[PDB]
Amino acid sequence: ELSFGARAELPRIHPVASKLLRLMQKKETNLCLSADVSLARELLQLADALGPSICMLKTHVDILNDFTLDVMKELITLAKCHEFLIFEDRKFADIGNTVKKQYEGGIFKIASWADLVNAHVVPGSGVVKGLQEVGLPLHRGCLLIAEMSSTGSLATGDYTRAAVRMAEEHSEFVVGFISGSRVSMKPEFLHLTPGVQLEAGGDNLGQQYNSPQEVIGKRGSDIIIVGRGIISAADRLEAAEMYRKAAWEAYLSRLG
Amino acid sequence: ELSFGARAELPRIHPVASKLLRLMQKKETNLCLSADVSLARELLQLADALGPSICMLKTHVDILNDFTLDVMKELITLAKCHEFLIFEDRKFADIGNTVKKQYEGGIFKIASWADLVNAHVVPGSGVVKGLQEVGLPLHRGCLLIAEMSSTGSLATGDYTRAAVRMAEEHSEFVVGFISGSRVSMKPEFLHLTPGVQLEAGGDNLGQQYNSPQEVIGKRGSDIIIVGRGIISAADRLEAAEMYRKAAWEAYLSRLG
Ligand SMILES: O=C(O)c1cc(=O)[nH]c(=O)n1[C@@H]1O[C@H](COP(=O)(O)O)[C@@H](O)[C@H]1O
Ligand SMILES: O=c1ccn([C@@H]2O[C@H](COP(=O)(O)O)[C@@H](O)[C@H]2O)c(=O)[nH]1
Repeated sequence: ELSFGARAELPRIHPVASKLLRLMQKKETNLCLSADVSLARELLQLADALGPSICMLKTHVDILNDFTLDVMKELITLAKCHEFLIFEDRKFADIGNTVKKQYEGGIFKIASWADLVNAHVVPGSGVVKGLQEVGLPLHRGCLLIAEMSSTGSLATGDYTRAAVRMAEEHSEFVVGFISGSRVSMKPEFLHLTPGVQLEAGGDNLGQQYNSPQEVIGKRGSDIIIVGRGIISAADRLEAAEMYRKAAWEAYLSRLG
Repeated sequence: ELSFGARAELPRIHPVASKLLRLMQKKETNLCLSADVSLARELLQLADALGPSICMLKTHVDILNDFTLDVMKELITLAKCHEFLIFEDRKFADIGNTVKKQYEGGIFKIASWADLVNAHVVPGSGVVKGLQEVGLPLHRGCLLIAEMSSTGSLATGDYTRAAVRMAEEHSEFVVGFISGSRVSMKPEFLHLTPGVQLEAGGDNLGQQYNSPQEVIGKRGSDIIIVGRGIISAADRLEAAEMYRKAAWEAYLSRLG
């Protein structure tokens, strides 16, 4: 097993993955903030205050009540300042011809500001081919959703294996996975795991939580994605630091 | 086998399904226009000219370069005038807590103007439970994606069966399917089929086409969804009439 810093230098590493792995090592963070807020001002205040603690800020641009492209310019300024990637959790899941337009165009122009997006594999590899025709020229990366945190997820067994094959066949654009665990044996790929809180529990709409120690240390994932465990806390900076220290120590203890 | 008009009266029919089935019977159309355009003016000019020929207009609001809620108000005026439903093909595919926000909020406020939306079943039934919390109070309906038209689709076998079970267990909100065929034996559910053109072929990003006679007549679906077969034609009105007459006669000949 290699450190994040050594994985950043692997021969087959994608440039976006390399940039991420280098800043994870530099800052001692494998925490992705899930910035699940509706106000631009709260998004930007969280990005500024928590920027030093995170490797990545995950957005749902389509729940922002006051989205503008100027908000995303301000988020990029903070991402450059504090050194984190922007990941739009859009979960592209349509035919290739449609997702290319959803990624490049419309109001959001996601490809113009998102370092990373993700896609479901259920439509077949056309979803990746469509995205990559916008994303490759714009030097972007993509994550494939191999496993899901929610109750009743059908992303198991042969489905998860299909996601890994699709990733490993589109390595010029696909840099890793949304997963609950290590699903690829190839160290070039990133594993990002949502459904994370320090305490046992869930929500009322099928979310299930596991701890950073479980998902990073026992299940072998790289990055924790944390929304409400941070966002709903009074002191979101201290909460981010608790999640960062948990995920980072779990990573170190697997390295030996 | 019952006519659309008789299905509109079934005891367990959803009000949105009933409204749709009644206008399908009245207008002799089981054509859904896939209005895959980037300009509001072209969307509205197609909705006005083709409105009499269609039971439904399917949108991808996120590819409209000049989206505003006022555009949606003008589309509703045309939907009411010509009698068709509005279906936003958003393919919700996240945890329940997230999709509720994506459906009600952000800049699109999809639930405010869309009669119908759709969802992938891969996250488990929480996706439906989250949507239905917004959609039930707003008197909306949902379609579940049981089969996909694209090459390499994983929506087959047990996945398709899981989509049908999820629909039949959430019948207060789920009114039917995106599918390539009849997948439910319950006549209360609508089957809408994309990947339709009069000529054999596909696109360069995994889209596969079948004819209206094949999907309505042989595969037993209710509604054809047609994008480029109409939108790329010079005369979109005559193209819509060709598709309407094809789908309607295929339906009649299955009835006897
Ligand atoms: O792609 C995602 O990040 C995602 C995948 C998944 O399997 N589960 C999941 O919860 N998510 C997202 O990650 C976040 C989880 O948020 P919390 O439950 O608040 O920590 C939400 O924004 C979800 O939309
Ligand atoms: O299985 C599916 C589901 C949706 N769709 C959508 O239907 C439309 C098909 O358009 P087309 O006729 O131009 O190929 C397009 O908007 C797709 O996003 C499919 O093509 N297949």
